[PDB]
Amino acid sequence: GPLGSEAHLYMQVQIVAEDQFCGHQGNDMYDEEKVKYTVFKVLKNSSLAEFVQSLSQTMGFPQDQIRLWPMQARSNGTKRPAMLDNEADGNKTMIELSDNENPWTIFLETVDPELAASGATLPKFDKDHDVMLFLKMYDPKTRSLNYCGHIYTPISCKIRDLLPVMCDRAGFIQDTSLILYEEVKPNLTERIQDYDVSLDKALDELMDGDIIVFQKDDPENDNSELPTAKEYFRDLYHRVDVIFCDKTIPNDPGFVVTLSNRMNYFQVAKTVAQRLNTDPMLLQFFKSQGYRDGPGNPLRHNYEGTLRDLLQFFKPRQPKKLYYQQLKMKITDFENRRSFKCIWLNSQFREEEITLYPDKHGCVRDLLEECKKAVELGEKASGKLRLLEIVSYKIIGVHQEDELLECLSPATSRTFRIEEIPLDQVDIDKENEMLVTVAHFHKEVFGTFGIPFLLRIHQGEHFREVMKRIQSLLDIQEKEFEKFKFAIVMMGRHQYINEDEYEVNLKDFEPQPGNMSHPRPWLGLDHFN
Ligand SMILES: [Cl-]
Repeated sequence: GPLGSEAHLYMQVQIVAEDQFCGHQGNDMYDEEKVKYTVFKVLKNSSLAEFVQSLSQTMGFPQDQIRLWPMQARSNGTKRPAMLDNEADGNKTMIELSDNENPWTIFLETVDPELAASGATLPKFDKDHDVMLFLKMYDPKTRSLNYCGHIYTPISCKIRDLLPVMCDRAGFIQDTSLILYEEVKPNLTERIQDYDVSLDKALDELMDGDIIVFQKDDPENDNSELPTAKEYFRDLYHRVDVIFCDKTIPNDPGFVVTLSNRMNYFQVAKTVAQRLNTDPMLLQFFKSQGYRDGPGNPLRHNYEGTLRDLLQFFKPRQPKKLYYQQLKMKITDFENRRSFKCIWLNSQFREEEITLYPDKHGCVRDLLEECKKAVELGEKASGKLRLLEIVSYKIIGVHQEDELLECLSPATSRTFRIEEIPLDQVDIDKENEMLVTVAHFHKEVFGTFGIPFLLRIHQGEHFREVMKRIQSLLDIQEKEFEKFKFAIVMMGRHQYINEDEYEVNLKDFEPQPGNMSHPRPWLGLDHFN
C-alpha cells in the first residue's frame, strides 16, 4: 500500500519472550513460522537506551530487571541469542546495532513475575567471565524435547557442577546419572565426554546462546526407537513425507508415509508393506521421471541407492510422490520371468495363441509343463507334449526337454509350437519306422503355407497307406485330396513320385550318414489355399 513520508526512517523490532521457547521440538529456540512476537515500529536513528527504557514500560517491568539478547545468525546456519551491552552501547542507534537487519529479532530475558514478588531479581552478567547457556531435556520414552530454561554460569565452571541444576529443571531426583550433548547445529549433537573440566574446554567455541541437551542414563532408553538426543536430531534432520500411488489404480490420490532420506530399498519397501498388510517381496516400485509426472522406470529389488537418491529431482515446491504395484509373486521371480509367446496346436488340429511365463533360466521341460497345466488334451491320447520350431511354414526343429530356454531364438521370424505327441509317434520301431516333416507348398518348393506336421512312415509301406494317414489328419473333401501332388524335398532338389507306385524306403528321407546338423529331407504337399 501507500508508504508514509518518513516510513523509510523506521525499522521493525521483533521481541521474542522465553515462553515461545517452550514446546519447541526442533533445532535452535523456536520455529520462525510458529513463533509469536511483540512488534515495535522504531526510528532507525533512535538509541538503544531509549528502546530499553520504552520497552520496559510497555512490557510492564523495571528497566534493571530485563536484559536484551539480539537473535543472531551464526556462520553454521543457526540463529541464537547473542550478548548486548546496554551500559556500553546504550547511545548507539538501533540500525547500527542491528547491522542493517530489518526486521531485527531480540530475545527478552525477564525475571518470573511470580518469583519477583518473592524477592527475586535479575542477576548481574559479567560479559568477560560468564556465559548464558540454554538447557533442553530429551525424553527417549515420548521421543521429545522439554525446555529447561537458561543459566548464567562462569566459563570456568566445571560441567559436573551443572548437573544438580539440570536434574532440578527436568524434575529428576538428585544424583541421577545424565548423558550430556551440545546441540551444535542440525545433524550435529556432540556428546560431552568429561564432566570434570570447565565449560570453555568441554564445548567447542563456547559462546552465549549455546545449547546443552541432556537425558537420563537409563537402561530403558534402549527400549526406545530413538534412545539418544543424538539419534533424535539425526531422525529429525533426515525425516521426509512421501505419497505412494498404485500405478494400476487410475487417479489414485495415494497415502502419505513418513520415511527417512537415508533409508535403503528394503527399509522403504518394509514400511510401505506394513501400511498395505502385504509382504515387501510382493511389491514393485518405480523411479521418478524428473520433468514429467507419473511412474518412471521399474526399480530393481537390489537397488543400492537411498530414498534421497530417488527424491532428488523434486523441486522445493513439488510434492514428493512414488509409484508402486502389488504383485501376486515374489519380486525376484517376477523380474526373472520370461514372456514366452507360442502357438498351442489342440486335438482338433487348430492353432491357439498362448503366452507362457517360465523363468528365463529354465529349460524346454518347464515351458511344456506350464502348457500341460493350461490345456485339455486328446480324448484318450499320450498326455506327452513336444516343442517344435517353425520358420517359413516348415518345421526346422524338435527341441529336447533338457534344452535351456535361453538357447531358443528371440527373433520374430521363429514360430514355436507346443502339441501332444500322437499315440503312433510316442515309441516308434527305431529299426523300420521314421518321423518325417511334412509341409504344404503352392507350385514352387519355396512357396510354403499352412500348418506343417510330423508324420510316421514305415519301411516298405504302400504309399496309399501314407496318403490315407495324411487325409485322416487334414480332414477335407475326398475330391479336394485327389488334386494333391506328393514329392520328396532336400536342398532345393525335389522329385515327385507316383501314388500307385507304393515305393517307401527310409533311406530316401534320411540325410547323409553322420550329418544331423544339415536340414533333413522332408515331404512336400502341392496344392493351393
Ligand atoms: Cl536429509
